[PDB]
Amino acid sequence: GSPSVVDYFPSEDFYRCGYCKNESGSRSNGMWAHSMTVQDYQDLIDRGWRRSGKYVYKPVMNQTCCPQYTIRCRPLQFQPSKSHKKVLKKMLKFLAKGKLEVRLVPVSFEDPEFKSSFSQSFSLYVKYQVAIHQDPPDECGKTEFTRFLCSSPLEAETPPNGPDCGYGSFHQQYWLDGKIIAVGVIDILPNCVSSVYLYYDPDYSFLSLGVYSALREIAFTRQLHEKTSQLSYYYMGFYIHSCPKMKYKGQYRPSDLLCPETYVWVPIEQCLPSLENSKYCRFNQDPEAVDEDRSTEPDRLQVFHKRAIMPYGVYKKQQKDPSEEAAVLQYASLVGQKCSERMLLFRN
Amino acid sequence: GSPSVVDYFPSEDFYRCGYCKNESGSRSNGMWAHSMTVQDYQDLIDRGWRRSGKYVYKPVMNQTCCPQYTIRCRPLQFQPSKSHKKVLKKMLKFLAKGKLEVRLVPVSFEDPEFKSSFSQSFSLYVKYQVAIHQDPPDECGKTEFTRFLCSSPLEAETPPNGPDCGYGSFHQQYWLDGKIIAVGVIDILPNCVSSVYLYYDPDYSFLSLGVYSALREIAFTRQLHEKTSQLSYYYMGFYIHSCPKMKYKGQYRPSDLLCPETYVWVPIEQCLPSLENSKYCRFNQDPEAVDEDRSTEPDRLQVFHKRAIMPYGVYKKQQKDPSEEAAVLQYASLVGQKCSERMLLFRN
Ligand SMILES: [Zn+2]
Ligand SMILES: [Zn+2]
Repeated sequence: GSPSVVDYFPSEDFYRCGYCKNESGSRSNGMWAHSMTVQDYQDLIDRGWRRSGKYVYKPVMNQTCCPQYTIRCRPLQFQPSKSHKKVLKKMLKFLAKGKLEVRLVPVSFEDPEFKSSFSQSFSLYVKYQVAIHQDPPDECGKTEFTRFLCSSPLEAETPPNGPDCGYGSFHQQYWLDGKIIAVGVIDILPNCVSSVYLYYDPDYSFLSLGVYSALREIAFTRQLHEKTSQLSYYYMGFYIHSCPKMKYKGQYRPSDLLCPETYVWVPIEQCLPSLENSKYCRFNQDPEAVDEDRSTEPDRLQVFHKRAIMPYGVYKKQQKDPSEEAAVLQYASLVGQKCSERMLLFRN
Repeated sequence: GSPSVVDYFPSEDFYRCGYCKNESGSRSNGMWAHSMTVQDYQDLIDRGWRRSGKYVYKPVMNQTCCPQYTIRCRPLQFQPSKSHKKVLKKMLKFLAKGKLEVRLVPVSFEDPEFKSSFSQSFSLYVKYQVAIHQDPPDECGKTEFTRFLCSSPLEAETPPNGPDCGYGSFHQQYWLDGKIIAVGVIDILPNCVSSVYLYYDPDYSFLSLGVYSALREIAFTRQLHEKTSQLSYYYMGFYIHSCPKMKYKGQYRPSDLLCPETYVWVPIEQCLPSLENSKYCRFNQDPEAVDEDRSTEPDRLQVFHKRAIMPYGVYKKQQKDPSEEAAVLQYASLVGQKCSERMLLFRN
């Protein structure tokens, strides 16, 4: 195997929230992931981390104006609702003769398949940005698309016990008669399947492709569950109770929601009254439930310093700046004890 | 093509050099190259830049205790010295009376050839570091071999006029009876060929592969010149007159050195009786001469900010504090006006 190398950024500056529309909105603690394994990424996102390419970030739930909660669902036990069934029936009628292929494209410029459909994917992304979000065209260039949907620091390891496609980062493309109409970004992990971004052709806006893509990914995860027993979950990115655009993810039930402090999954029905009561609130059904993976031995952290893999306590003697030390300490609390000893904090 | 993206970070503290063994006379500037093209990297190295893997650094010539001047060979009119011919004849006798091959491999984990040979190359690097540089095994590892010799920020640009092997970072492996005895990390660029690093089997130090690998790289550059007229130069990294270890590169003639204050190539015959009196001097016979590629209009600097590629003028208008703008100005001056307009400063 290959170790995980990441770099931590304090990121003490506010950012404009894309949901609450505030200058001092989305606040998060960030890091620049150089190369991490899929298991490390899964363990991190189990703690609330979110991927935006090679840059990962954990939102500050205690300070963000619009708290974001990771929500997962169980494709094997999932039961579609009336709206989902109607959307599926409408799509099936549309896909009939009176046609569509789902393609998995790994995120790698060396892959000829990725380069063959790069132009179509970029055009679809531009159309989605200028139609749905109405963003200016100059803000939707090639660099914006690449740095946010094509820079995957996840190692594409393919263990024999895992799926035939393998872990890593992939794109689901919906080819309609040889033409791409919808592209979604999925991260395949041993435990779950994470979702980051999804876009589609605005012209087919009457089919509600945002729900059909989710149903297709649920079916794909359920099919993958036949091979891997540990792969029985599918993340829904983030959930905000004060944003109706993304609040429809709560309609997908049965589902589980990740607690902001205990890092455990609770039923969605139990936390919905808490979510509607206040924007941010610890669930904590019992006051004696602490995180199991919370960092308690920072010396176990592995650091790539002086061109050497050293324990945090061993390399601390060589290091001199104390403030950076604090930046490491919080980093540990944001990654857990297990990830601390498996990820290299590059400082050479 | 995709524009190069870099992130420059100024350094206000000195480092410890391996030549003068001083920790207060090795100041340098650096930038993380997330993704760069060869057309920009050749200009950068012509400006006096080198990369320690994915991190491109430029020494401060007027302040460093051990100046490092870039040296450029001329394979077009290169006449091997008597010592080099004697070494070639001696090693020919070794290979005849007691079957070396050269394999060129790109630098990327996706290549099966690179992945297959990653184990033997790692062991060879460990042996070279332990025996030659006296580096303990704690100061080496897979990450050390990866983040210093396997991190290639050069895009695989392969224009039809270029070499069939393409541009970018590459490894030349000297296979001997199926054994990896020497590896040289180099860069193939439209203007010249660089030499990132070199290591070899200590047990074969009797053959003195340090000069033979450089001779082979010169021959490879000359062979590349046959089809590519623009490619007519070859670099040997930095040349330190004080350090004997880096002095053996001066045995190759004809060759040129780069003036720190002029960025023009001047013959070594006109520079050898200059370093004997001092370590930092003007390597130009025209006092009334300045670099024609210096920073002229900083406002044309491309910045990838707020998911938008914008000129430096609007980016500066958006910002308010001018104190940190000096670092951007220093970066633009170091890379020059030509490189600034074709490079994106990732400081969003
Ligand atoms: Zn917000
Ligand atoms: Zn020095």
